[PDB]
Amino acid sequence: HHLILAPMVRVGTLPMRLLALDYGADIVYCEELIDLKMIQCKRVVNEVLSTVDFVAPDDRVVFRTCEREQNRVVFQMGTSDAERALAVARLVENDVAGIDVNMGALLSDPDKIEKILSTLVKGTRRPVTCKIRILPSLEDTLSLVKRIERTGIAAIAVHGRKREERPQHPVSCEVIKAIADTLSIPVIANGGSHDHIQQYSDIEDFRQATAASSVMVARAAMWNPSIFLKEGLRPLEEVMQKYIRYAVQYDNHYTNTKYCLCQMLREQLESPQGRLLHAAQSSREICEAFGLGAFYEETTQELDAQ
Ligand SMILES: Cc1cc2nc3c(=O)[nH]c(=O)nc-3n(C[C@H](O)[C@H](O)[C@H](O)COP(=O)(O)O)c2cc1C
Ligand SMILES: [Cl-]
Repeated sequence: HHLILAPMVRVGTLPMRLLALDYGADIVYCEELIDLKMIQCKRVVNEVLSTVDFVAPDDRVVFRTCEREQNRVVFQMGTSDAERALAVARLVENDVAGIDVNMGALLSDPDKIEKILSTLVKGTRRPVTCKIRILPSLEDTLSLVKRIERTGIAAIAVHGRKREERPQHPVSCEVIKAIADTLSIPVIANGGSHDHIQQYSDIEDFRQATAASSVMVARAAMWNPSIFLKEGLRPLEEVMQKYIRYAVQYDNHYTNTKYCLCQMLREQLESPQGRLLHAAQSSREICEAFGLGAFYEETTQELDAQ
């Protein structure tokens, strides 16, 4: 039945994840974080923002989660070592609701994949998932997914495109169905934005077009997070202010906030609001551009009071 926010570098930081939950996503994946950064990290409870932060040696917050999403956030790591991957899982397993391993390079070596994943399943008590592209040959694709399954992972997400297949090329619902059918564990359909998904109801269509257990949406949610809302799309302005509010409440860095709003604006980047956003050099300026200066001064004061 599940609507899932797909993992997305830069986009899937905490504000977007909360925003996606508000509009009706059941599960939110975070951006890919690399094991080699995460293993340098320290877990720190931030009583000011009421978040759990994981901080790097240069004092940067690498990953930030919070109570509202603790039963729904899936942590995705990029990794090519089973011992390193377990170490990262151990660091976060208490503050997250699942561990995902990216595979779209790693996809080449099935042995390494098998090692990493079984180490995680035996290693943590959270549902281990993974996300793959499809192989150029269907026989191999089917072989791959079956090896991956017996490692005891909770589910698998299939981006129905082959490595080095450009996004313009249609997603192959047919292979995702093949996969979904063969395996005993849930399959998560992925790859259907723009082509199949422009409106909420399109998601269940895609579910059926692929026989999958659920649907994982990226670009469509990046363009308008209210794509998870069954009642229909919200006006982009309303969504963007909602986004900014979260971003200010959780002290998001303004370059990240700006990046996400640009992905939302797109064509409308040439409106005066868009030009103001492009030009912003701080969160204050981002809020000004959307009539949220009041909100910014008010929320900043409560936060800087520790
Ligand atoms: C901005 C952006 C960043 C992405 N970052 C990641 C990432 O960190 N991890 C990942 O597994 N896939 C990443 N993806 C790919 C998506 O998760 C997904 O495979 C694909 O976009 C699904 O197709 P769809 O957009 O049609 O739903 C990214 C996609 C976009 C648009
Ligand atoms: Cl309305």
